[PDB]
Amino acid sequence: QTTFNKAQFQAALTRQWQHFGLQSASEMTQRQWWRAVSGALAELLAAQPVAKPAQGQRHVNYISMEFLIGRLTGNNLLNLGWYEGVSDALKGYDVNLTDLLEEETDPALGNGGLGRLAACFLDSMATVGQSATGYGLNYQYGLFRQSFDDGQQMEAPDDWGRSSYPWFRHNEALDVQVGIGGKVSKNGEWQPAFVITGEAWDLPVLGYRNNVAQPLRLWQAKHAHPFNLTKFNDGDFLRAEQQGIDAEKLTKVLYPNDNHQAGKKLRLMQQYFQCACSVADILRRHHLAGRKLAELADYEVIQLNDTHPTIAIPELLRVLIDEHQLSWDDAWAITSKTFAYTNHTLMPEALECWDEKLVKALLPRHMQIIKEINDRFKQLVDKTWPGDKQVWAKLAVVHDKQVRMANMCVVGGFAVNGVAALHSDLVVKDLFPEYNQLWPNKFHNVTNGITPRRWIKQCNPALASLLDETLKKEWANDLDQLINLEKYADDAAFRQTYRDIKQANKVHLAEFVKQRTGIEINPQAIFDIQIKRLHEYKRQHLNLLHILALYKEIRENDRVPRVFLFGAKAAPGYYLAKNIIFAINKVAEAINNDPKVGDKLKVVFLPDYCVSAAEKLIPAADISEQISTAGKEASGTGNMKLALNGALTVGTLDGANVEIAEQVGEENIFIFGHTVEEVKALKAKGYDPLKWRKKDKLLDAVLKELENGTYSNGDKHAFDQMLHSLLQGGDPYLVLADFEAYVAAQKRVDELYRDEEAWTRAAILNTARCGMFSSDRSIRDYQQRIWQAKR
Amino acid sequence: HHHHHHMSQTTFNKAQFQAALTRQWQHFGLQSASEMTQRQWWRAVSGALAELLAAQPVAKPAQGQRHVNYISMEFLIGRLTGNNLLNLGWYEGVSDALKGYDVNLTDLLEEETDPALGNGGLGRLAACFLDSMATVGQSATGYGLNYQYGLFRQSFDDGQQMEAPDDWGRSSYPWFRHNEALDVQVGIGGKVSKNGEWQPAFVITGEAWDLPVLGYRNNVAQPLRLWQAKHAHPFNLTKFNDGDFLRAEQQGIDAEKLTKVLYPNDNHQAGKKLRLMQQYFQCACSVADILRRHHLAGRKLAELADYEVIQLNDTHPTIAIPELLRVLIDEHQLSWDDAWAITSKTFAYTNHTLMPEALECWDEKLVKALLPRHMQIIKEINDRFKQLVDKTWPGDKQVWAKLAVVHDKQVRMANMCVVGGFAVNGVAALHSDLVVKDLFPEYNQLWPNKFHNVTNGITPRRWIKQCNPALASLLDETLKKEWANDLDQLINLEKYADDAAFRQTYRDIKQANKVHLAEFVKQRTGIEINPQAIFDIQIKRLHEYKRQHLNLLHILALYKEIRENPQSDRVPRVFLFGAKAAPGYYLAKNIIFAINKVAEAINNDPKVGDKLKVVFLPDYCVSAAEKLIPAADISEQISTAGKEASGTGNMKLALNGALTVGTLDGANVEIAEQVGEENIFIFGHTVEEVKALKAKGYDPLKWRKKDKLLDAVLKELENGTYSNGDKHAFDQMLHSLLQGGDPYLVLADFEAYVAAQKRVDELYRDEEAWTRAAILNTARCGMFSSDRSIRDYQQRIWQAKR
Ligand SMILES: *Cc1c(COP(=O)(O)O)cnc(C)c1O
Ligand SMILES: *Cc1c(COP(=O)(O)O)cnc(C)c1O
Repeated sequence: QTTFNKAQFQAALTRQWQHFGLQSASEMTQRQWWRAVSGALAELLAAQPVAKPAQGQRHVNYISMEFLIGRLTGNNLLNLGWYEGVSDALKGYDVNLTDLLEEETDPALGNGGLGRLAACFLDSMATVGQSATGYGLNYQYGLFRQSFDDGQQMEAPDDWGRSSYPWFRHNEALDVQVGIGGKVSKNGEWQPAFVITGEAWDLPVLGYRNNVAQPLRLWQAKHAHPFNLTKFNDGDFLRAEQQGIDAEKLTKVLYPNDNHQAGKKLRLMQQYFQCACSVADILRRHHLAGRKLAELADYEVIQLNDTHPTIAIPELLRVLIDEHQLSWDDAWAITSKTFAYTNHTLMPEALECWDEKLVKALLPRHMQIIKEINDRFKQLVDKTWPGDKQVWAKLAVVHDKQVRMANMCVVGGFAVNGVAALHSDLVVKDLFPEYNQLWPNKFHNVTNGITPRRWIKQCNPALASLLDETLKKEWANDLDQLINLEKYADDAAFRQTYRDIKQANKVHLAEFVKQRTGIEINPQAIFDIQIKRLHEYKRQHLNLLHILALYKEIRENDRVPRVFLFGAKAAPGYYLAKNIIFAINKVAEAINNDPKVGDKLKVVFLPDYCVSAAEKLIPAADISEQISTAGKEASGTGNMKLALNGALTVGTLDGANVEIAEQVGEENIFIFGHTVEEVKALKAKGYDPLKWRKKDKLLDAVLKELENGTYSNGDKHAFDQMLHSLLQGGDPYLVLADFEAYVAAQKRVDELYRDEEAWTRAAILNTARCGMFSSDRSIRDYQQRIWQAKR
Repeated sequence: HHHHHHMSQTTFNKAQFQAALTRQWQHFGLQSASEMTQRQWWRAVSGALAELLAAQPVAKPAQGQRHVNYISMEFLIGRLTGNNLLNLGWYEGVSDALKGYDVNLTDLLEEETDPALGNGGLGRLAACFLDSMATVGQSATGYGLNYQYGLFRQSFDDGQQMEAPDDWGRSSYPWFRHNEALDVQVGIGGKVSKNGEWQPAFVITGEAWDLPVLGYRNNVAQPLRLWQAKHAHPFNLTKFNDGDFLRAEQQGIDAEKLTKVLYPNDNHQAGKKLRLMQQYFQCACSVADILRRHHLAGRKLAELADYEVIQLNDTHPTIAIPELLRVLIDEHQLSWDDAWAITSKTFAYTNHTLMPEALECWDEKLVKALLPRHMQIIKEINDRFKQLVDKTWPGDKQVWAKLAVVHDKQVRMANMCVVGGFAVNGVAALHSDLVVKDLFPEYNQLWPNKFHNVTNGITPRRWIKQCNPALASLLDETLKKEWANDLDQLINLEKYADDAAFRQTYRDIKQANKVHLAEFVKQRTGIEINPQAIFDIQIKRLHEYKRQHLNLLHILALYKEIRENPQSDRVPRVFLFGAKAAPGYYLAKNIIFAINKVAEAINNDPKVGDKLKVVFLPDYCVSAAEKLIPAADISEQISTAGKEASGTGNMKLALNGALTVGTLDGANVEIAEQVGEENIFIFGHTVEEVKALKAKGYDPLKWRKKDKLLDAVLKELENGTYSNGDKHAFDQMLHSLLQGGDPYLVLADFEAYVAAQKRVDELYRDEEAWTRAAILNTARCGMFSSDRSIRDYQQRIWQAKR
C-alpha cells in the first residue's frame, strides 16, 4: 500500500484552489475546502499505478439499478491508509478533517438494502481481489430528500452536486448510442425513432490496503441535439428543451412513479438505457483486450441484481446476431453462459412483468427476440410436460400479452441464487420448482453480507481499536477472526472497555440528535433503534403501540429508561405508510414535552435516513428492532450491522434474525411472536383483530388514545388510515396478534439491561460470533459457486 | 514616440508541461497519453496549459490607476489556446513537446469550436480591447454573459441559410475557472411595498465563469467574467412523478434561458421581455461583483469613482445605472445626492449609432412590470433632469420631448446614459462629430466636456502575429525591433517598398496565404480555387445596406463579360463571402440565396473554368476570419455612404496587405487618409451625394432603363437562369432593388463600382506596383492598433480627472 505523500498532497491542494480562481487556501469556504481536499485526493489516486488483475479469473460485471454508496472521501482515506496523514496536513491549515467530511451530501444513487448490498459487494470485490466493474445509473436527484412538516413526511429532490462531484472521471471515448422505439424493416433492420447518448461517469472503488481501484460506472443520459433554436426564437423557451429533457429524464429520479403510462414507459427506458450502455461497454473492453467474441463467457460474467436489468439478455443477443452476424445458437451459447441472476423475491406475485404492448412499441427488435426465446423454450417444456397448458402458462416468457422478466432470467442464464439459506430453498420450492426440475444445477445460495470497513472500522473506530489490540491477526479483511473474542467475554477489563465504547457512541449520537432535532436524549437509557424502510409489514406501528404502552405505564404507576430512534422513508403516494409516520411524530411530540415522563422516555424520528445517518446510529444501538411479520423478510443487512457493533436483536424468527440466533445463541437474542407457519395457520383459521382487541384491555386502551384525539388536538380522524388497516382492514400483518408477545419480549430486555455484566457479555458475543456476515465471505461464495465456476 | 512596456516572459518549462499533461489524461481515466482521441488531446493540452497559467505569479495592478469594468453584451473572443500560447511565448515549446507524442499542434488547435460568445464587430471590438488592456497594463475586468449557443451556427441547404444552435462545450471548456463565492442573487418582477421595499417575484442565481485574458509577453492575466443564470430549485419532484417531465424543469429553464442565446428573436413580446431580462441580469451581477471587489479591498463606498470606472459598450448595459443607484440607496442607505455623486462620476458610455431613430428604447409598461423599483429610480432621474432642462430651455415642450429619459411611456436608454454618466465617446473622428452634431447637440451644450472620440482598433497579436506568422516573421527580420505591442513601428517599412527582394518576399507570403486558404476552402466546400486569381473578399454581416448584392451584380457583370468573350482580358478572380443573416431577416436570407445559386452556376460552368469562382464560406467566425484575412487581395467595403461609423474588419485586411475597394465613409476615410489615394480604390456617391439624390426623388427604375448592362444582369435574376426556371426565386431581393425603390442605392453606385473594379485589374497586372501599394497599406496603418485605442481611453476617460 502506497503511503501518504504530504508534499504531493500539498501540491495537489494548491492546484485545486488555483483552479477555483483563489489567491490562497485560506480564502476557501468550507464547501470549497471539501471539494478541494477531495479533488486533491482524487488526483493522487489517479496517479497511483493500477494493480493488475489476477490471471485466469473472470472479470465481474455487476449490474444494479441502485448503488447506495454513502459518502466516499472518508472511506477512500481509510482504504488507502491516508487518514492520519491528511488529518495532520490539514491541521497546518487550521482545518478539521472530521468536520470537513460532513460537507458531503451522500450521493443520491440508491434507495435501500438492494443498493447497499450492491455497494458492500463492490467494496468486497476490490478488497478480495475480484476484478470487477459496477454498472449503474447516475441519478441527479435520487429517491427524495425527506423532511417533516407538522409531523407529516414531505418530499423534495435529493440533489447532491452530481455534475461537480470531485471523485468523478469521465472518459468520453466510452459514450454509447442507444436507440428507442421506431420499427423493424421487412429485412430485420431496427430503425429507432429516438437516439440517446449514454456517458460513463466513473467513481473509484478502493480495496483495503491493497492498491486496488476499480470503477463504479454510472451511465448518464443526454441528447446530441437537446435544444431547438427555432422554438426558442419563436418564444417557446420551455419546449425548446424538449428533446434534451426526453433523454435526460432517464437519469433524474430513482424509482419515479409508475402508476401511469408515462411513468411505466420511463421505467422501462431507464432499464434498457442502463443495459444497452453496459452491454456495449463490456464488449468494448473484451474487444480492446484482443479477445474473441466466442470466448466472452471465458473472461466475463454478468451478475443481474434482481430483474431490473433482465433486458440485458435480449440486448446482448441483439448485438451478437444483428451487429456481429452470429447464428442464434452461437449467440445463445455465449449469453446463456454469461448471465447469472440474483433473486430477492418471496412471492410469485412480486416478480417483474411488462405489458407486451409497451415492450413492442418501445423495443420492437427486442420483442421479436423475446418471442423467439419464448418459441424455442416451448419445445423443451412440451417435451417434459406434454400437452400441459397450465405448466406452459406458468413457465412461459411471454403469455397473455405479458412478458415475465424473472422467467426470462432463469431461462436465459446459467445461475440463479437467493440471499439466505431459507430464502434460497423457497426460491426453488415456491418460485421456480419446474425450472429446478429442468436445470437442477442452476440454483444456488449466497447469504448476504456487509463490508466491515465502512460498518465497523469507519463508523466505530474505538471498537475497531479494541479489536486491533485483542486479536492476533488482522480482522478488517478477515472478519472470521472475531471468533477469538469469545474468551474475552469473561474478562472484566475487556468488558469494561467494550461497554465504555458503546456508551461513548451513544454520547456521540446524542450530540448528532441534538443538532438535527434539538431533542436531548438520556445516554443512560436503552437506545432502541428501528431503521427499516416504512412499509406496513415492517410494523413500525407495532413499535408504536408498545411505546404507547410504556407511555401509559409511566403516566399512571420502574421500567428502564428508553430512547426509541426511528429512521425510515415512505414511498411517495404510499398514504398508509405516511400516516404511520404521522402517528409516530405526533405521539413523540407529546412524550418528549410531557413533564410527567421527563427523562424516562423519548422518541426521536430522524428525518432523511441515509448511509451517513446509519454510520452514526448503528454504533450507538443497544436494541436492534427487527420485528417484520414472520414470512416477509428474506434477509436483513441492517440486522447484521447492528449485531456486529454490539446491539441485541428483538425480532421475529425470519430473515437475517435466523442467522443471528443460530450464531449467537438463545441467551443473547430476543426472538418473539408467531413463526412463519403460525402466521399462515392463523389466517387460515380466520384471524379477526377486533376479537383480539375485545380480550386485551391494554391493547384496546392504547388504540383508544389514537381514535379520540389525544395526540392530534381533538381530531379523531388524524390517524384514520393506520387504524383502519389494523381493525376493519383486517390487520393483515398481525400487529395485534404479535402485540403481547412483543410487549413480553421487551420486558425481558429490561431484565438483561439491569444485569450490566450479563448484558455486556451478550453484546460481546454478538460481535464475536457474527463474522460470517462479512460481504468478503459473500463474494468468495459467489466466486466459488458462480463467477469462477466451470460452465 | 517611444513606448516602454515592462516585458516579463516566464519561459516554457517542458517538465512542468509534461506533468500537467499527465494529470489530464489520468483525470480522463486513461492509461497513457497515446490512448487519447483527437478531441481529448485538445482538451488535455488546453487544460494542462490552464493549470500552468493558474500557477503563474499574478501580476499586481498598477499603483494609483483606476480599474476598468468593461460591460458588453458580446465578446467575440475566438479560439483561446493558440492565442494564449502566443502571448505567453510558449508556442514553439509546446509544439516541440507534442512532436514527442507524434501530435501536430496546429492540427490539434482546429478541434476547438470558437466560444460562441459574440456576434459581430461590437463584440470583436470588446475582445480586442480586453487583449489590449492586458498588453498595456490597464487593470481590467470584462463583464459578459456565458451564452450556451451563441447567435447561431450557419449552414446552407440548397443555397438557403439554415440556423442551428452554436454549441461549443460551454460547461466543459478547459480554460474556465468558477469561484462559487462570487455567485450573485438577482431579483425579477414583483412589487414595491408602501415602505419602498422591492419584493421580487422570481429569483435567479448568477454564477461567474471566468476566462483568462493574457497580455503579450508581460505575464498579465485578467478576467473575462461571464455570468451564467441558474435557479436554486430548478426541479419540481411532484410534477415529475405526475409524468410532466418537461414542466418539472420549468423553474430552472426560466432562469437558464437568460444565457442560452445571444440576440434571440425580439419580433414578438416574449423575445423583447427576454432581452430586457438578459440585460438586467448581466448588470445586476456585474454591479454586485464590482462592489464586492471594492469592499474586499477595504475601500470606502464614497470613493468608488476614484478606484473604479465602468465602461458601457453601447446602450445594452444602461440599466447598470439605476441598478447601482438602487444598491447604494436601498442597501447602503445613501441619500439620492450622495448616491448620484458616485454613479455620475463612475459610468462612461460608448456610442456606436448613427441615426437618432436607432437609439435603444423600452416600453415603460414593460420596465415597470419587470423592474418596478428601477422604474421608480428612473422616474426620479427624469424628474431631477427636467429641473435642469427647465433652467436652460424654460417651458419648451419640444426640447423636453427630445431630451427626456421617460416620455410618452417610453424609456430612452441612450438619454439615460448621457444624463447619468461623465463621458460619452464615438468610435471614429467623423462619427464622434456626428454624435455631438446630429444625436446629442443639446446635451453637448449642457456638458461641453462630456463628449469625446476614441477611434476603434484591432489587436496586432491575433490579427497579424497569430493569423499571418509568415508576415510576422518578415516584420521581425526587417524591423529588428518589437512591433507586436508597438505597431507604429510599421511605418519604418515604407522604404522597403523599393527593395525588390523585400517586395518578392512580401508577395511570396501573400501567395502562400492564398494557397493555405485554398486548402481550407477545398476541405470545407470541395471547391478548388485558383491561387493566381485575385482573392476578392467581403466579410461583413448580411444586411441590405452592406450591399452584398451590389457585389453580386458586379460578379454577374464579370461573368457575362468573360462568358460572351472567352478572349476577354479581365484578370481571373475568386470572390469569397463570409456573412450571417440574423434569424428572421427575410430579405438578407434571399440575398444569400441569390449569391449561392449564382455561385453554383459559375463554379460549374466550363466556359469560365478557373477564370472565376464564387465561394460563400458558411458560418463566418473569428477562426474563419483568421484564414481569410491574410489571403485577401481586395477588401470589399462597399456599404452605402452614410451607414458605417467604423469598420474594424477593414483595418485587419489593410494591415495584412489587401487593397480596399470602398465608399468614402466609416473606416475607409481614415485608411484612405493614412495610405494615400494612389493606394486605395474609393468610389461611388458621397454621404452628401446620397442624401441629395434621395431628396431629388431617386427612382431605380429610371436608372435601369438607361443602363443596358445593369438591365441585362437583372434580367438574368428574373428569368430563372440560376433557378432551374423559377422566376420568383429572388423576388424579395429584386423587389427591394426596383419597385421597393433601392433605398441603399445599389443601382446608383453600380457603374461607379464596375469602373473602380476595372482599375483593380490594371494595378494587379503590374505585380510590382500592386505589391508596393499593399506594402504601404501595411506600413501606414499602425494607428489602427487597439493598443492606441486603449491609451486614448486612458488619457481621455478612464484615468482622467473627474
Ligand atoms: C444497511 C442499510 C440498509 C439496509 O438495511 P435493512 O435493515 O436490511 O433494511 C438500508 N439503508 C441504509 C442507509 C443502510 O445502511
Ligand atoms: C473583425 C471581425 C468583425 C468586425 O468586422 P467588420 O468588417 O467591421 O464587420 C466581425 N466578425 C469577425 C469574426 C471579425 O473577426
